[PDB]
Parts: sequence; structure tokens; C-alpha cells
Amino acid sequence: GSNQNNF
Ligand SMILES: [Zn+2]
Repeated sequence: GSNQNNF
């Protein structure tokens, strides 16, 4: 699956 990190 797909991953996003929003710092
Ligand atoms: Zn994946």
C-alpha cells in the first residue's frame, strides 16, 4: 500500500 508522512 501507499504511505504519506506530513511533518
Ligand atoms: Zn505498500
